[PDB]
Amino acid sequence: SSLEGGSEFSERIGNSLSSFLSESASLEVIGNELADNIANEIVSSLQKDSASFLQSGFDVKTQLKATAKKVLVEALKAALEPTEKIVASTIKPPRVSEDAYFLLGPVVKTLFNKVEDVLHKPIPDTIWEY
Amino acid sequence: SSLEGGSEFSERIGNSLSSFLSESASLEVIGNELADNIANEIVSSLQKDSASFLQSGFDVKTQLKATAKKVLVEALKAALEPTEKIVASTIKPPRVSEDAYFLLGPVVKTLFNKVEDVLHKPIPDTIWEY
Ligand code: NA
Ligand code: NA
Repeated sequence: SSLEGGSEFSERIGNSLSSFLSESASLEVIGNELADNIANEIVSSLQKDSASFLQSGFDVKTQLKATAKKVLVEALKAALEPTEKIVASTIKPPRVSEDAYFLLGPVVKTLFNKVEDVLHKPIPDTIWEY
Repeated sequence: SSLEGGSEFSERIGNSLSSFLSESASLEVIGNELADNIANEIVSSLQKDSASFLQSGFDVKTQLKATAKKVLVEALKAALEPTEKIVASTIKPPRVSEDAYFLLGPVVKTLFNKVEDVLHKPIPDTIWEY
């Protein structure tokens, strides 16, 4: 189970991310071409490792790509609320002065509300209610 | 191209993360069951989406999981340095009060160094500079 062009796959990841600084590249564009890299590499490497998969259905291979990419997306969205729960658990009083949370909480709620909108997974603002 | 038990896949993710606070669970453990979640869900969802792949049989499907998991790990390692370079670029003065970076910088270098150690990818702390 070795990857097809693993050394070259690692470079493509760096470039996708490096293009945020080297070019003005939307966070959302990079997310998409990272999933393309990962999904593509999974199909490349499976063709290499399975004679039987190579034998099959270029239809199957485009579907594997589409599925793997969809999974990555849905995985990241699934991680957002538990993450907020973790963050909110760390900054909620007594861990922070409740007067201090009056200021801090809305800052983080706002920060994560940006992520909620970029990832199109809106989450209740009640997590931060206290 | 729908996922197999999408609502239930979202839950396995949360539990993997929620176990960071409860159980005081190892970071290496949580990251691993995350790649197993994703790798497993890719195989599950392709059984659902493609008729022939459901027909392909066990030899191929376990290889897919192995490959998918491997691709995820290598993707993370290739992304860590370019990611640090992005984070550092974003929070380095003037972007932040340089007195504020004095407090903030060492927190995130340590934060990222936790990840460096788990994945056996050390990166110079020089990236956080002045
Ligand atoms: Na929200
Ligand atoms: Na380091």
